Amino acid sequence: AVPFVEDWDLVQTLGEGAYGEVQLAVNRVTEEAVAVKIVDMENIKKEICINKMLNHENVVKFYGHRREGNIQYLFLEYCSGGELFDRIEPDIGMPEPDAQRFFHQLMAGVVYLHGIGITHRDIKPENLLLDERDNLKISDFGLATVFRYNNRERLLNKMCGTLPYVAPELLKRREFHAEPVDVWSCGIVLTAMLAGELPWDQPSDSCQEYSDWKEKKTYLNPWKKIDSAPLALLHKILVENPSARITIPDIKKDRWYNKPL
Ligand SMILES: Cc1cc2n[nH]c(=O)n2c2ccc(-c3cccc(O)c3)cc12
Repeated sequence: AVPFVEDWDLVQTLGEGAYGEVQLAVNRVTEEAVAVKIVDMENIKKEICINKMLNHENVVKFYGHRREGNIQYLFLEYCSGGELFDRIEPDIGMPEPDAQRFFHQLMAGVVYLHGIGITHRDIKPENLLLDERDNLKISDFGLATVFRYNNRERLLNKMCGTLPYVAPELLKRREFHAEPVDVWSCGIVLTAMLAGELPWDQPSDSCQEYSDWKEKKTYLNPWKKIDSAPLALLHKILVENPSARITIPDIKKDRWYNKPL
């Protein structure tokens, strides 16, 4: 918007994606900050619709949108704590208590989304932002979709996620349940938080690092950097068969999950 840019300074780019970028906008008079996602016409049509459904403390707030020619402008909560990735020291991760707290907040967000029949489909640290009190905020619903209509689930079939975070059934099954896919990527996020590295390029047979995990070689990186209490949870999350994979209600029963640190 031309009138918007007259009163709001587009200060800097917060991030760049495939079909555009997110910018920090600051009102010159009030100094209010908002994030402006600019998309040259990710599924932007469904993104807006899904964003309109969301209302939760661990999801990036959606203020509104408008079209200006062929460009779509989405107005989002500015998360001034930045990205989760920037709390992860490469090859080291972060303190276990910090990882635990973020993971609880991630579960809170995912439980909310799943409760209203929405799957994010691209959970990774780049899409987990932080507010000014370091509260985790799930971000970017460009790949999200509805997997439950009222109380009626449907299987999904789309392989749109970032490969290191994708569940193995996406490489093996034509159709699959939404919830265990998101649970899997949450486990990859937890691994990154605790070890500062991703375990594999992809969870395929042909990927050696995935084979090593399947064969319980937890004396190798990244696993050897992870305490056995949180590793025990990862053992239940990063289960190949999505039908045998831990569900979020059972994650809430895990010893490490509930361990005071
Ligand atoms: C840093 C940041 C703050 C923010 N506040 N509100 C928002 O939508 N964002 C963001 C939205 C997106 C991204 C982004 C984008 C691409 C890659 C990547 O790694 C990060 C960062 C932010």
